[PDB]
Amino acid sequence: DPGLQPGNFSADEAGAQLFAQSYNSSAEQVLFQSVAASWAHDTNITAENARRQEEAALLSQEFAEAWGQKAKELYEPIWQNFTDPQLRRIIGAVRTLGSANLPLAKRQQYNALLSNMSR
Ligand SMILES: *[C@@H]1O[C@H](CO[C@@H]2O[C@@H](C)[C@@H](O)[C@@H](O)[C@@H]2O)[C@@H](O[C@@H]2O[C@H](CO)[C@@H](O[C@@H]3O[C@H](CO)[C@@H](O)[C@H](O)[C@@H]3O)[C@H](O)[C@H]2NC(C)=O)[C@H](O)[C@H]1NC(C)=O
Ligand SMILES: *[C@@H]1O[C@H](CO)[C@@H](O)[C@H](O)[C@H]1NC(C)=O
Repeated sequence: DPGLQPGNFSADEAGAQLFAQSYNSSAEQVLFQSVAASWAHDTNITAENARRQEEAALLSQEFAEAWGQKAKELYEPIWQNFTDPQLRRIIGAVRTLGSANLPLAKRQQYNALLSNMSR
């Protein structure tokens, strides 16, 4: 999936600018499909759309996982010094991977814990 895989960037601030300029481009399609699935679950019948919403959430999560992982791997040492609040905040938001940092078994346990809690 081209949306799932980010591009090739450098470690400089201009590379970070290209990074943050492609992030919105991917976010357009992925967030659009996510909001469309949520709308279908909400504005229409709840049946035959819950699995659509679930798969949309899964693909959005994979998008964020890959893009944030690349963000961290490239700009962990230079995340602080950027001399511009906009891209600094963009990199700060993308860097935070949430629960994605956990290994496979730990992440599965965490998600199943959340599901059991809500249920
Ligand atoms: C909570 O979730 C479990 C599944 O477990 C999930 O993964 C774990 C690694 C933890 O992170 C959990 O928090 C996480 O939710 C639901 O599945 C239930 O699991 C049990 C244990 O495996 C199943 O077997 C039971 O085991 C013993 C005997 O071996 C007896 O208690 C029962 O007779 C039963 O066999 C159980 O069938 C299974 N239930 C399902 C699949 O419906 C669990 O329902 C859910 N809620 C609670 C209250 O635990
Ligand atoms: C960017 O770097 C990655 C590092 O694995 C490499 O695989 C990829 O081909 C590079 N992209 C381009 C367009 O050269």
